[PDB]
Amino acid sequence: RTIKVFTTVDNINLHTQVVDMSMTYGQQFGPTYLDGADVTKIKPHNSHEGKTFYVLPNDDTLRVEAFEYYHTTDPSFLGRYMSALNHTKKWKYPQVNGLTSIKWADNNSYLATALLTLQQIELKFNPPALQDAYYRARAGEAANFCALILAYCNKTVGELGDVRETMSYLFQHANLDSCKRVLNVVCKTCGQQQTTLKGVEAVMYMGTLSYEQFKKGVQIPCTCGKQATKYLVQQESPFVMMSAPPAQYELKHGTFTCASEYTGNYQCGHYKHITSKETLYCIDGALLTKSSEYKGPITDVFYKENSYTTTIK
Ligand SMILES: Cc1ccc(N2CCN(C)CC2)cc1C(=O)NC1(c2cc(-c3cnn(C)c3)nc3ccccc23)CC1
Ligand SMILES: [Zn+2]
Repeated sequence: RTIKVFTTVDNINLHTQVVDMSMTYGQQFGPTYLDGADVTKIKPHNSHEGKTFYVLPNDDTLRVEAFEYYHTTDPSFLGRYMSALNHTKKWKYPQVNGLTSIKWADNNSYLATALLTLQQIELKFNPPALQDAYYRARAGEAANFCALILAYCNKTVGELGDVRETMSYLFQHANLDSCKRVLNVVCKTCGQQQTTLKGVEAVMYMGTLSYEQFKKGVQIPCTCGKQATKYLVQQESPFVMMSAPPAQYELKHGTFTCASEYTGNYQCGHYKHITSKETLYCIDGALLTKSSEYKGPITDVFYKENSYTTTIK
């Protein structure tokens, strides 16, 4: 009982291997990886026929090099990255409206939306190999950056993803120490409670798409049971990301940087990227659509920032 698959050690040369289905990939090839997953302790599936597997034997110098260059301690990182890279190298990366995008394939709508957003926000990555991949992605060659996004998010090629979760994971690898957010929460029976958030917690919010509604005050539930009002007191970050579950929202030109439109059910839909240039543009992978006004199911909105201070007494 066998299947025929392809193995690779360099992502350039493929070798047809006949694999025995009664043994795991590990006992036949050593550390084996497929589309961003570790298949070492897994027995071959019928679906694996014709697929390309990355083989990466265990070397202690590789593990140490991964900590220094990728900033990871997961011994499967390199193999998951290399195996995902085999697939992301097969994708097309068109320049849509001056930005590097990804032509739709293997449910990568979320990857394209994240990639297009990353080109419009001031960000510097701490892992040296991630920052190098980021520079190359901005210049057009984005296959390595995409494989690293899948690797840092623990995702596989073909598996749908959330743009907000992807951003959350990537921001943990960005230098956001100088980012600061001061919030005040007011409950009629609890009082006022000021909170100071730093790093990723200072640039992301879940509950509303409007940065103006956040500045004015938003209704959140309090630990007492009553409703409280949370509002933005101070903000010191180069950008802000306001997210909420997909809902019909009106995007007015020049009021935001870029946004993520999500159409369809939870974990079933498709992403489109809306960006505010001289007019509103909608980048749907390799497709582009102009428009003066916009209303659709938005789930993420990014705004520009330097320093904000509330005028609320
Ligand atoms: C595409 C995808 C892949 C993967 C994961 N997960 C997220 C949870 N991780 C732990 C595993 C991966 C989610 C989505 C996803 O659908 N995320 C979004 C989303 C959609 C709706 C939604 C849309 N229509 N309807 C009826 C509901 N509700 C939401 C509520 C809260 C938050 C997000 C919601 C569009 C942001
Ligand atoms: Zn309270």
